[PDB]
Amino acid sequence: FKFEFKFE
Amino acid sequence: FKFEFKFE
Amino acid sequence: FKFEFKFE
Amino acid sequence: FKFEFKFE
Amino acid sequence: FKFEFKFE
Amino acid sequence: FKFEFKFE
Amino acid sequence: FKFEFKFE
Amino acid sequence: FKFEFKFE
Amino acid sequence: FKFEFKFE
Amino acid sequence: FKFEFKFE
Amino acid sequence: FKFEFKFE
Amino acid sequence: FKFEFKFE
Amino acid sequence: FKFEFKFE
Amino acid sequence: FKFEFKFE
Amino acid sequence: FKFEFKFE
Amino acid sequence: FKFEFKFE
Amino acid sequence: FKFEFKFE
Amino acid sequence: FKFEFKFE
Amino acid sequence: FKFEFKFE
Amino acid sequence: FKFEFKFE
Amino acid sequence: FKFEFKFE
Amino acid sequence: FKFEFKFE
Amino acid sequence: FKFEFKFE
Amino acid sequence: FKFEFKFE
Amino acid sequence: FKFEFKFE
Amino acid sequence: FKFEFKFE
Amino acid sequence: FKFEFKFE
Amino acid sequence: FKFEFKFE
Amino acid sequence: FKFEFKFE
Amino acid sequence: FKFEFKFE
Amino acid sequence: FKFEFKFE
Amino acid sequence: FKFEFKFE
Amino acid sequence: FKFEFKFE
Amino acid sequence: FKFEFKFE
Amino acid sequence: FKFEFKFE
Amino acid sequence: FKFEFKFE
Amino acid sequence: FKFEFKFE
Amino acid sequence: FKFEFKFE
Amino acid sequence: FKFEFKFE
Amino acid sequence: FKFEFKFE
Amino acid sequence: FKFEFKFE
Amino acid sequence: FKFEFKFE
Amino acid sequence: FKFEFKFE
Amino acid sequence: FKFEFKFE
Amino acid sequence: FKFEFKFE
Amino acid sequence: FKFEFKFE
Amino acid sequence: FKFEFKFE
Amino acid sequence: FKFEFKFE
Amino acid sequence: FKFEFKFE
Amino acid sequence: FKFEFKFE
Amino acid sequence: FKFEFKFE
Amino acid sequence: FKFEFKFE
Amino acid sequence: FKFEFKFE
Amino acid sequence: FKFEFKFE
Amino acid sequence: FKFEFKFE
Amino acid sequence: FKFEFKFE
Amino acid sequence: FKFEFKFE
Amino acid sequence: FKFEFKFE
Amino acid sequence: FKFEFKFE
Amino acid sequence: FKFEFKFE
Amino acid sequence: FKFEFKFE
Amino acid sequence: FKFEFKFE
Amino acid sequence: FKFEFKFE
Amino acid sequence: FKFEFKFE
Amino acid sequence: FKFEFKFE
Amino acid sequence: FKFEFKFE
Amino acid sequence: FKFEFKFE
Amino acid sequence: FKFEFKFE
Amino acid sequence: FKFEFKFE
Amino acid sequence: FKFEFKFE
Amino acid sequence: FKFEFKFE
Amino acid sequence: FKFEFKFE
Amino acid sequence: FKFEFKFE
Amino acid sequence: FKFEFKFE
Amino acid sequence: FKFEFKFE
Amino acid sequence: FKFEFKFE
Amino acid sequence: FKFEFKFE
Amino acid sequence: FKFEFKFE
Amino acid sequence: FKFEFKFE
Amino acid sequence: FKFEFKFE
Amino acid sequence: FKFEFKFE
Amino acid sequence: FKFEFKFE
Amino acid sequence: FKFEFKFE
Amino acid sequence: FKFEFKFE
Amino acid sequence: FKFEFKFE
Amino acid sequence: FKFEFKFE
Amino acid sequence: FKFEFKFE
Amino acid sequence: FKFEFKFE
Amino acid sequence: FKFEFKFE
Amino acid sequence: FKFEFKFE
Amino acid sequence: FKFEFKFE
Amino acid sequence: FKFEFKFE
Amino acid sequence: FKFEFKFE
Amino acid sequence: FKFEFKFE
Amino acid sequence: FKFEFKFE
Amino acid sequence: FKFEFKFE
Amino acid sequence: FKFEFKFE
Amino acid sequence: FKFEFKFE
Amino acid sequence: FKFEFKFE
Amino acid sequence: FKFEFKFE
Amino acid sequence: FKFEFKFE
Amino acid sequence: FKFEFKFE
Amino acid sequence: FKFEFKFE
Amino acid sequence: FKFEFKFE
Amino acid sequence: FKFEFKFE
Amino acid sequence: FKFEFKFE
Amino acid sequence: FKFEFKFE
Amino acid sequence: FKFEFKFE
Amino acid sequence: FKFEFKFE
Amino acid sequence: FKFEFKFE
Amino acid sequence: FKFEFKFE
Amino acid sequence: FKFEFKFE
Amino acid sequence: FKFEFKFE
Amino acid sequence: FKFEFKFE
Amino acid sequence: FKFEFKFE
Amino acid sequence: FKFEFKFE
Amino acid sequence: FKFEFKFE
Amino acid sequence: FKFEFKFE
Amino acid sequence: FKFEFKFE
Amino acid sequence: FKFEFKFE
Amino acid sequence: FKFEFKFE
Amino acid sequence: FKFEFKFE
Amino acid sequence: FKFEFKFE
Amino acid sequence: FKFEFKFE
Amino acid sequence: FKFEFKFE
Amino acid sequence: FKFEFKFE
Amino acid sequence: FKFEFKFE
Amino acid sequence: FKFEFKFE
Amino acid sequence: FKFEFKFE
Amino acid sequence: FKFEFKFE
Amino acid sequence: FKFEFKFE
Amino acid sequence: FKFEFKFE
Amino acid sequence: FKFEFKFE
Amino acid sequence: FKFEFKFE
Amino acid sequence: FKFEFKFE
Amino acid sequence: FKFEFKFE
Amino acid sequence: FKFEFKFE
Amino acid sequence: FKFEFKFE
Amino acid sequence: FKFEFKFE
Amino acid sequence: FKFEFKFE
Amino acid sequence: FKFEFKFE
Amino acid sequence: FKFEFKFE
Amino acid sequence: FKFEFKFE
Amino acid sequence: FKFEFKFE
Repeated sequence: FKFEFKFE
Repeated sequence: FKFEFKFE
Repeated sequence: FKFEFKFE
Repeated sequence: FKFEFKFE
Repeated sequence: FKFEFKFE
Repeated sequence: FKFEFKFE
Repeated sequence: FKFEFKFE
Repeated sequence: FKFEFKFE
Repeated sequence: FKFEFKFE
Repeated sequence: FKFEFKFE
Repeated sequence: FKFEFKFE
Repeated sequence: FKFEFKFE
Repeated sequence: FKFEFKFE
Repeated sequence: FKFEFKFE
Repeated sequence: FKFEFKFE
Repeated sequence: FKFEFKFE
Repeated sequence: FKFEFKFE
Repeated sequence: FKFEFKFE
Repeated sequence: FKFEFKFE
Repeated sequence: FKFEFKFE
Repeated sequence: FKFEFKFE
Repeated sequence: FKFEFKFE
Repeated sequence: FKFEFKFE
Repeated sequence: FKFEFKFE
Repeated sequence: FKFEFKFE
Repeated sequence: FKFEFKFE
Repeated sequence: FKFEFKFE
Repeated sequence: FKFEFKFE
Repeated sequence: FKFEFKFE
Repeated sequence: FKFEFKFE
Repeated sequence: FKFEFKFE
Repeated sequence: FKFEFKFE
Repeated sequence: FKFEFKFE
Repeated sequence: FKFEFKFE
Repeated sequence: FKFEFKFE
Repeated sequence: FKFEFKFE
Repeated sequence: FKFEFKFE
Repeated sequence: FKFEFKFE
Repeated sequence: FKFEFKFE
Repeated sequence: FKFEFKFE
Repeated sequence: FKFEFKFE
Repeated sequence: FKFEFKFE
Repeated sequence: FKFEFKFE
Repeated sequence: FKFEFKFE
Repeated sequence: FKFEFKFE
Repeated sequence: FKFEFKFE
Repeated sequence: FKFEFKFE
Repeated sequence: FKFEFKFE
Repeated sequence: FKFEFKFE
Repeated sequence: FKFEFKFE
Repeated sequence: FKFEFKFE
Repeated sequence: FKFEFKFE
Repeated sequence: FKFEFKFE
Repeated sequence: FKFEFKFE
Repeated sequence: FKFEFKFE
Repeated sequence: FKFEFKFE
Repeated sequence: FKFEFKFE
Repeated sequence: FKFEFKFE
Repeated sequence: FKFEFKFE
Repeated sequence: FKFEFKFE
Repeated sequence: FKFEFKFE
Repeated sequence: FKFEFKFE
Repeated sequence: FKFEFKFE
Repeated sequence: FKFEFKFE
Repeated sequence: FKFEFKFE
Repeated sequence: FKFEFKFE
Repeated sequence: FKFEFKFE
Repeated sequence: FKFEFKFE
Repeated sequence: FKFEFKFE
Repeated sequence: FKFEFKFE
Repeated sequence: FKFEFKFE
Repeated sequence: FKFEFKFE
Repeated sequence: FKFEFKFE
Repeated sequence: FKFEFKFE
Repeated sequence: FKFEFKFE
Repeated sequence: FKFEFKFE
Repeated sequence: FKFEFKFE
Repeated sequence: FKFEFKFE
Repeated sequence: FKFEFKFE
Repeated sequence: FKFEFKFE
Repeated sequence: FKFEFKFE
Repeated sequence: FKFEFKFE
Repeated sequence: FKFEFKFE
Repeated sequence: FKFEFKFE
Repeated sequence: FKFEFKFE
Repeated sequence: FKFEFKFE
Repeated sequence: FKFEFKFE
Repeated sequence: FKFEFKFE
Repeated sequence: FKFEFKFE
Repeated sequence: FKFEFKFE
Repeated sequence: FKFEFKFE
Repeated sequence: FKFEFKFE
Repeated sequence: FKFEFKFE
Repeated sequence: FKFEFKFE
Repeated sequence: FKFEFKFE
Repeated sequence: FKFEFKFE
Repeated sequence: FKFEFKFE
Repeated sequence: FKFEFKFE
Repeated sequence: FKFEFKFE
Repeated sequence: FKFEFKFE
Repeated sequence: FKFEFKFE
Repeated sequence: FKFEFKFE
Repeated sequence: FKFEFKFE
Repeated sequence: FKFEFKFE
Repeated sequence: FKFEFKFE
Repeated sequence: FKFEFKFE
Repeated sequence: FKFEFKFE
Repeated sequence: FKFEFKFE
Repeated sequence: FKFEFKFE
Repeated sequence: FKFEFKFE
Repeated sequence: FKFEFKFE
Repeated sequence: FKFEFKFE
Repeated sequence: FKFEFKFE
Repeated sequence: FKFEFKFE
Repeated sequence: FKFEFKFE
Repeated sequence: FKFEFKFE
Repeated sequence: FKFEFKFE
Repeated sequence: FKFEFKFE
Repeated sequence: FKFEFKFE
Repeated sequence: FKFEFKFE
Repeated sequence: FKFEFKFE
Repeated sequence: FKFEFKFE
Repeated sequence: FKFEFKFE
Repeated sequence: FKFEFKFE
Repeated sequence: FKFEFKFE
Repeated sequence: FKFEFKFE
Repeated sequence: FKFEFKFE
Repeated sequence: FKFEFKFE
Repeated sequence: FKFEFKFE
Repeated sequence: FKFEFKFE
Repeated sequence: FKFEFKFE
Repeated sequence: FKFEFKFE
Repeated sequence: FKFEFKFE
Repeated sequence: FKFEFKFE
Repeated sequence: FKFEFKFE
Repeated sequence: FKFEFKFE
Repeated sequence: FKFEFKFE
Repeated sequence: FKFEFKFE
Repeated sequence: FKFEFKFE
Repeated sequence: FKFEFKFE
Repeated sequence: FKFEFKFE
Repeated sequence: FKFEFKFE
Repeated sequence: FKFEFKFE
Repeated sequence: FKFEFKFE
């Protein structure tokens, strides 16, 4: 259950 | 069950 | 079951 | 079963 | 079974 | 079996 | 079996 | 076996 | 076997 | 074996 | 249960 | 329960 | 219960 | 309870 | 209860 | 209670 | 209560 | 109460 | 919302 | 939430 | 928020 | 929070 | 905050 | 907190 | 803070 | 606190 | 502080 | 306090 | 202080 | 106080 | 002082 | 006061 | 003084 | 005052 | 003075 | 005044 | 003999 | 004699 | 002696 | 015989 | 001999 | 006689 | 000695 | 020798 | 017979 | 020594 | 020598 | 007769 | 019979 | 008849 | 029967 | 009939 | 019955 | 009927 | 600061 | 600041 | 700020 | 500072 | 500081 | 300082 | 200091 | 100092 | 000091 | 001093 | 002093 | 003095 | 004097 | 004088 | 004089 | 004079 | 004269 | 002095 | 997140 | 061989 | 064989 | 998300 | 060889 | 984070 | 989404 | 066999 | 060689 | 960080 | 969507 | 060489 | 068997 | 949609 | 750093 | 059996 | 560095 | 039984 | 809106 | 080959 | 908005 | 092969 | 915004 | 195969 | 911002 | 399979 | 910044 | 399965 | 900088 | 399961 | 530099 | 569980 | 260089 | 539990 | 070189 | 508990 | 070449 | 927002 | 080639 | 913010 | 090829 | 910050 | 190919 | 800081 | 292939 | 510091 | 393949 | 220091 | 495969 | 010091 | 497989 | 010193 | 597997 | 000294 | 041929 | 801003 | 063919 | 800024 | 074919 | 900066 | 085919 | 810097 | 096929 | 530096 | 297949 | 340095 | 399959 | 140095 | 499966 | 040196 | 399973 | 030297 969070 | 969230 | 979410 | 959602 | 969703 | 949906 | 859907 | 549908 | 469909 | 259908 | 948070 | 934190 | 913090 | 700290 | 601190 | 300290 | 200090 | 000191 | 301003 | 700015 | 400035 | 700057 | 400056 | 600088 | 300078 | 320098 | 110089 | 030097 | 010189 | 020297 | 010379 | 010498 | 010569 | 000699 | 010769 | 000789 | 089957 | 099976 | 099989 | 099944 | 079959 | 099973 | 086969 | 066959 | 199940 | 073959 | 044959 | 079970 | 359960 | 149990 | 529980 | 218990 | 408790 | 107790 | 020069 | 120069 | 100069 | 040079 | 030279 | 050279 | 030479 | 050489 | 030579 | 040689 | 030779 | 030979 | 031989 | 032979 | 033989 | 034979 | 035999 | 040899 | 599998 | 799999 | 698994 | 497969 | 596959 | 498993 | 394939 | 596990 | 394929 | 386990 | 192919 | 293909 | 564990 | 081709 | 354990 | 432990 | 323990 | 220990 | 197509 | 389309 | 499609 | 789509 | 899809 | 999507 | 998804 | 997402 | 997620 | 995230 | 997380 | 993080 | 962490 | 860290 | 740590 | 470290 | 440490 | 170290 | 802009 | 820019 | 910029 | 740049 | 830059 | 650079 | 650089 | 470099 | 470098 | 290097 | 180096 | 090396 | 080396 | 070596 | 070596 | 060795 | 050696 | 050895 | 331009 | 051009 | 350019 | 070009 | 270039 | 090129 | 290059 | 190339 | 290269 | 290559 | 190489 | 290679 | 190699 | 290899 | 090797 | 290998 | 080996 | 191995 991965979760990616990019901000740029 | 991946989830990516790119903001930019 | 990937899920992509771009915002820009 | 991919799903992309681009907003921009 | 890809699914593309552009909004702009 | 792709499916694109561009709105703009 | 691609399917394109433009709306603008 | 492509299929495009442009509305605009 | 492409198929184009413009509506405007 | 293309096929275009422009309506406008 | 991964969680990534990239800022840059 | 990993947690990634990139800053660059 | 890992925790990474990369700065660079 | 590991804790990673990279700085470069 | 590990703790790593890499500088380089 | 280990403590790692790399410097290169 | 270990303590490592690597310089290189 | 170990104490490691590497220098290379 | 997207916004272009092309000067030329 | 993009903003394009062309010059030339 | 994204911002482009293309001069040419 | 990007900022593009093209020249040429 | 990201910043590009591409000269060419 | 990146800063890109392209030349060519 | 990261800094690139790509000449080519 | 990195500093990239590409040539080619 | 890290420093790269890639010539190629 | 590293210093990379690539050639090729 | 570390120093690499990779020729290839 | 290392010194790397790669060839290939 | 350490010194490597890897040819390959 | 080591001296590494790799071949292959 | 130590000296290695690894051929492979 | 060692001297290593590897073959393989 | 020590001398190794490891063939394998 | 040793002399090592490995085979395998 | 290798065989891939990538669905997506 | 491998057999790859990707899903996503 | 590979055999690729993409779907999507 | 090897068999992979990567779901994601 | 390599063989691809990309359906999409 | 392996059997890989990835999830994510 | 490749052989590409696209469909779509 | 390479050979493509793109149907679409 | 080996069996892996990697969840992440 | 390529050979392209388009259909559509 | 390259050779295209585009039918459409 | 192993059985691997990864989580993360 | 061996059994691993690695959580991280 | 082992049983491994990793945490971290 | 053996049993490990490694926390770290 | 062992029982291992690691901490760190 | 044996019992270990290694803290480090 | 042993009982091990490591510290370090 | 572009400059084109077409001769033909 | 583009500049076009046709000569034919 | 374009500028075209056609001669012919 | 691009510079285009067509000759045909 | 690009420079293109097309002949044809 | 790129330099392009097309010949066809 | 790149240099491209395309012939075709 | 790269040097590109295409022939087709 | 790279050098590429593509034929096709 | 790399040297690339593609043939297709 | 690398040398690659790709055929395909 | 390495030598690789990949067939596929 | 290594020698690599892949077949897939 | 190594020699590897991978089949897969 | 090592000799590697992988089969998968 | 080693000899490895891995099957998997 | 070692001889390795892995099966998994 | 590496030498690469791909065949596909 | 249920799973079902049968082989042979 | 034979294979079967169910998700959800 | 047979296999079954439930998450959550 | 059912699957069916047969080889040979 | 032979091959067969069913989805859904 | 519940788990369920059955083999054989 | 049925599939059928035969080679050779 | 059978298996069961709960976290948190 | 020979080839055959059915869809749907 | 509670845990629950059952085997057999 | 039937297919037929013969080479050589 | 020779070539043959059938659709539908 | 049965198992239970609490941390913190 | 039959096809026939001969070269050389 | 409290601990709780039950077996059997 | 039963077990209990406190640190700090 | 206080410790507490209870068994049985 | 019972146990207790103090350091420092 | 209605549409119908036949081929062959 | 048969087709159908409905809109509105 | 409504849509309907049939094939075959 | 049947399809459906709904929007708005 | 609303969306609905059906297949099969 | 059924699908649904909601936005805003 | 709001989002909702349903499958099956 | 049900999903939900909230932002801002 | 705020975020919320629900599954199941 | 429930989730939450807060930033800034 | 601030951060907050909730699970369950 | 609750978490917190503070930086700077 | 400052840092603070809370769990539970 | 509480934590603190200070640097510089 | 300075450092400070607190736990509990 | 309190800690301190000083360097240089 | 200097070093200082405090505990408690 | 107090400590000191001096080198060089 | 001055510029002025206001939005919202 | 606000914006301002000067050239030359 | 002077530049001036202000945001916000 | 503020920005400034000079070329030549 | 002089450069000048100021930020903030 | 401040920046300066000279080429040639 | 001279270079000059100043930061801060 | 300061920097300087010469090639050729 | 001469090189010159100065830092600080 | 200072640096110098010659090749060939 | 001559080499020359000076440091400090 | 000083360094020197010759190959071939 | 001759070698030459001098240090100091 | 001094060094010398011959192979083959 | 002859060898030659000289030191000092 | 001096050294000499012969294999085979 | 003959061997020859001389020292001094 | 002198040395000699024979195997097999 | 001659040309001259002035701006500002 | 000043310019010049010469041809022929 | 001749060419000359001046700027500034 | 000065430039020159010669051809033929 | 001839070519000549000057800069500066 | 001076350049030269010759072809054919 | 012939080629010649000069720099500096 | 001088260069040469020959082909065919 | 023939090839020849010269440098220096 | 001299080079040669032969193929086919 | 044939190959030949010369260096120096 | 001389080389040779034969295949097939 | 056949192979042959020569060196020197 | 001579080599030979046979397979299949 | 068959294999044969020769050296010398 | 002669070798042989047989498998299966 | 079968195996056979010969040496000499 | 002769060898044999049998398994299963």
